[PDB]
Amino acid sequence: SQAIGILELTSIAAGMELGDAMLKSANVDLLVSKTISPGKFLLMLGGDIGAIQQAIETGTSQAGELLVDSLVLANIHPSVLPAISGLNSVDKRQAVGIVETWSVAACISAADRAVKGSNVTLVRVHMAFGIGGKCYMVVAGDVSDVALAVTVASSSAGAYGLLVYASLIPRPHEAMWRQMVEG
Amino acid sequence: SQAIGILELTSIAAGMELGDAMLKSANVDLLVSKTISPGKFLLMLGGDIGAIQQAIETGTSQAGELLVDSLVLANIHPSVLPAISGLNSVDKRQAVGIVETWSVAACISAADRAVKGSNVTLVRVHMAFGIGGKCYMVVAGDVSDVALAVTVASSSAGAYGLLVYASLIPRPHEAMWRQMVEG
Amino acid sequence: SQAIGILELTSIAAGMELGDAMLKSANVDLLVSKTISPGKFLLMLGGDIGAIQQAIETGTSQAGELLVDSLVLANIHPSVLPAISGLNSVDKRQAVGIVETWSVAACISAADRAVKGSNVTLVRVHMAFGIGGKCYMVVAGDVSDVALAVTVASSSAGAYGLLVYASLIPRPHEAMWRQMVEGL
Amino acid sequence: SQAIGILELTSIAAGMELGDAMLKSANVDLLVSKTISPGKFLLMLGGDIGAIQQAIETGTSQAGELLVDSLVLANIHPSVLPAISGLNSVDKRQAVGIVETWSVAACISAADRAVKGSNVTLVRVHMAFGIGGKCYMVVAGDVSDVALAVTVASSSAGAYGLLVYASLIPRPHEAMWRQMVEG
Amino acid sequence: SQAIGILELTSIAAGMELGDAMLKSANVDLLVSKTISPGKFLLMLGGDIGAIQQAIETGTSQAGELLVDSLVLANIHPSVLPAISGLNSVDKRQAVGIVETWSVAACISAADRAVKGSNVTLVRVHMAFGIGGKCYMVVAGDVSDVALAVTVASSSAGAYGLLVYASLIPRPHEAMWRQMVEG
Amino acid sequence: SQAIGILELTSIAAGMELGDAMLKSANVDLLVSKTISPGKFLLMLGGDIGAIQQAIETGTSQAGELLVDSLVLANIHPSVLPAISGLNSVDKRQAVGIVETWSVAACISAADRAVKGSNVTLVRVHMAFGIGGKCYMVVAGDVSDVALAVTVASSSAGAYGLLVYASLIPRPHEAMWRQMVEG
Ligand SMILES: [Cl-]
Repeated sequence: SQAIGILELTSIAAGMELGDAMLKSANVDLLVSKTISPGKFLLMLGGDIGAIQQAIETGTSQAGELLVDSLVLANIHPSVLPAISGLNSVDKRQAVGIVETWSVAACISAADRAVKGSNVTLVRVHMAFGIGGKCYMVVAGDVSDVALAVTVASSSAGAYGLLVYASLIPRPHEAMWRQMVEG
Repeated sequence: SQAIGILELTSIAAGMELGDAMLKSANVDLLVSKTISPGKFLLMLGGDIGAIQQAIETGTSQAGELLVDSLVLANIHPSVLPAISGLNSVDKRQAVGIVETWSVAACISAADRAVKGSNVTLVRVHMAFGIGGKCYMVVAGDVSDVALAVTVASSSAGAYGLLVYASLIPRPHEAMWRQMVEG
Repeated sequence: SQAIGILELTSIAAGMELGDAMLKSANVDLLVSKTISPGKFLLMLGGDIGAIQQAIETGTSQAGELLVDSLVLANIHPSVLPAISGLNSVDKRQAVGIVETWSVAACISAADRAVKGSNVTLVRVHMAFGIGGKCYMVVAGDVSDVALAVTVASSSAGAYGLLVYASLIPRPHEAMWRQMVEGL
Repeated sequence: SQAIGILELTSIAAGMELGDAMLKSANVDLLVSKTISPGKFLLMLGGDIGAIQQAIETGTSQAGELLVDSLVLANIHPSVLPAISGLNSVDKRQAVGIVETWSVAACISAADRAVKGSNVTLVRVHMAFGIGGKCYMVVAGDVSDVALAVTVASSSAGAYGLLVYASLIPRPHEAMWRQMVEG
Repeated sequence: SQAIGILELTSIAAGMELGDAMLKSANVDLLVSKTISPGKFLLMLGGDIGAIQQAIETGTSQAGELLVDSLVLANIHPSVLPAISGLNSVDKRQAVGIVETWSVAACISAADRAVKGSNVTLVRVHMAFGIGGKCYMVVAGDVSDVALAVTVASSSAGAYGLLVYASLIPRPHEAMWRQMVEG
Repeated sequence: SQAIGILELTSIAAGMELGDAMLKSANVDLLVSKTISPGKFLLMLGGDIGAIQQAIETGTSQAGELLVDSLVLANIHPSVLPAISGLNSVDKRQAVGIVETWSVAACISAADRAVKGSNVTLVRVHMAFGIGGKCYMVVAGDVSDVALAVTVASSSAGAYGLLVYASLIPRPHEAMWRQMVEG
């Protein structure tokens, strides 16, 4: 189905050039394009597996020694992609679930499992710092659906030893709602 | 309300003497009285907080250097006590939740949180070995109640860094049901 | 022919969930499903190679970092499966052979070679502790068949440096027979 | 009088073979025949001193480097033998004495002095782990006889620096009686 | 009821001055007042808890940095006090029990438990050296009472890992009786 | 019965002089008399236990500091002696068993157990190098007798932790038969 491509470089100039070349190489969407401390550059792409494998191969080969890391995550639910690049909005104040992991890969995989295994809205996937640091996914919906999504996502991250913590908030206080659902 | 008292000793002779002396107090139930590999003795008591505080106080004193550890868990839901000493029967084949922790204390606290915070049956609390080793609680009910119980118990254990793993089995196979719900 | 699947996990909760999933994934029989000290969980399956490979693949992928070890032992004699889950009953009191190894894998392979290479009854395959610990297989039959089974099993285990000891008891005493053939 | 023979081996296969050979060598009774962690095997025999010395000599010589340890305990009271292999029944619910030691040898010697030095029933001798590990003996009778047995057994074990603890329970509770007198 | 007060000082001159002040502060009896190697001074008092707590408080405050240690042992059977300062006379030649411990506190507590838990005469409590060294208590009476006293005292000391040895001598020889019962 | 004596010398001259006294003793058979690298001399003797113990005493006193090692193996089956000095003939192809050990002592003891415990022909006992190095015994007969001999010899060597490997060849290839049965 859909796939995520991650490419991390030692150079910002190379990161911008390679990001540009990957977008032209296939039908891929740019999800993340940013500098990470201490001067590394991160790119995240979303699209069909074939296009993602092609874009990541183009990027990795042209990167040479500037390549920090590259990764392809296959069979990702389509709603995961706008949750990485931004938000999937929620109307009313409903139950919120937060699953915090180490690494964006564990976070994406757990979020994928949550959307496939429940009827929640995956609101956002957030990287606090880089690809190896603290990440969290936010889900919203009916309290029962959220509890199911939180359980399924926790099992996914826990199997890899990458679960930090998970919480369920049946009806967040108005002062917390915007921070949880928007950031 | 109800309380759990835990007394662990390196002496089987002291364990049996102290277990007997604890039962001299009215309204205390000896939930567990067992030998722990390689030659430790474990006593778990249930009853009113006052009786348990008294029983454990005396037990800790009189054990002296043979005392491995002692603990009092106050405000425990009454259904947790038969789940420690045996089983609360499941009279319908429904969804099962298992939460595994390090230490019996984290397991009892998470089991207590699950019964207070959802509409599940707490089937059993199992200590694989001693009070510091692997423990797990088993819950049963509708998938949505079980998802809520597993989430609430996981948050309780995770706050102490003592969560191992948690699983939800919506429709357990014939061959696994007996082992999960009875042991 | 028949195959043995072994899955060892760091988590009891994962072990029970994965045991359930493996049973639903294919036509496999649960031979062993138990906690091993200091809190590991062990699953052993029996069935056709295809079903075993499928169940073990399902289990290993879903296990992630909870996986301690996994193994598929192909072309196993059918009588080895009930000897792992329990006992194969002994027809009449005769000679007994015991082959002790390090690891259940060396023990299963040795037991399989013994049954294929002689006319003995494979009574049981016993794990004293976990999958990497002391294991032993018990065979029964005529002295000559048992000698042949013990020799063949010892060579199998010895080739891997995993043989502890092997013994042949031609006429077991009343008091030892029950322990050797049942376990007690 | 009667004697106890102990043989500990590094191999289960050798243990079963040597156990069998010792039973054929003389008129000895098999008291214990079991695996001990981490894969050692333990044999305990009872009978006449001559038969025991013969069986243990046969076993030790054939054991070679598989021998962990061997021991012969001479002049043992006959009631000690069924207390090692199982239980001696208690004719009435009465006072109980428990003497816990390091090593089965110190425990057998203390049990033997207790039976010879007082009018108690030696209920059982329990070896929690192996031969060098924690062991305990259980005696039953009237308070005075039990006090005498516990004192005599404690002095025996204490002289060798092998006494863990000793207790006297004049009136054991129903819930403890079964565990003390049966296990 | 009755209580024992222990005050240990680094100075003999301060010991004698504080001993004098404690005797004037309350209705207390001087049980022990002696130099201990390598030049420490020991004071032991007997009396009512209130008077003992008052005398020990007076002593501890005035001792300053000269204080080695101080202790108050409450609920002491009255017969323990003359057994510390001297001897309780023995009516006739019967059985003798000796319980040897590390520390005078373990010895006093074991002696107190023995008199309360049996019909023996507590003959004497002896400190071979100082408050932390080898101590022993001597009891006398019928064999059965002595066995009970020795078991109860041994359990008290053994629970704290302070039991050296305990012995029962049913019919002491003429030549040993005087040494055991008088010193 | 029969026995083997093993004498190892630092000197070839001393070894040959001692071999001469053994050749002159009518009750002692000089089985092997040869140099071992790096210039040690080896004598192997056969005879009854009395004759051997004496030959070893004669050798140990006459050699003094030139003796590297000496060993007496008692209760050796007579067929082992020609298997040490040469071969026990076997012509027609039969099943073959090989038991390999560390040390000639473990090999002789294993070979002796094989001949006593089965109807095989012990063909030869071979030392690849010296007395502490790799050795092997070769047996021939019916497959069932060979299986029994190999099992019994393996248990003998294994008990001493000196078993390398054992093999059974039911139907040897003629090109391998000559090497196994003759060397
Ligand atoms: Cl609101």
